Amino acid sequence: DVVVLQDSTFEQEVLKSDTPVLVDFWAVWCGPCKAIAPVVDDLAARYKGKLKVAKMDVDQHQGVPQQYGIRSIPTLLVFKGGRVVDTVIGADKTRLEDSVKKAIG
Repeated sequence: DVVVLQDSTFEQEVLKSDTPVLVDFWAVWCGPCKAIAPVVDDLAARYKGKLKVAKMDVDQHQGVPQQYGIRSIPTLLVFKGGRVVDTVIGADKTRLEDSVKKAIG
């Protein structure tokens, strides 16, 4: 259910998506990322028709995280029509749910 992104595939997968997209910026060393990851998976399953869920290992792919000003992780971006709907900084479960809802609404 969760798409693995690369710098080369980000435009196509995320920016040109027809549905809203949740992008989880994460790394293998990031403990709070593991706290938010099951919520991300759960949203992927819960909104399977209506939401694309994707993740980006900021150590594997540094170009795009840098263009979006991703300073710390976890950071999660909700996209729609190529634009950023919200930026969720940290494992903020509530804010993540709410921002997804706004996008889909």
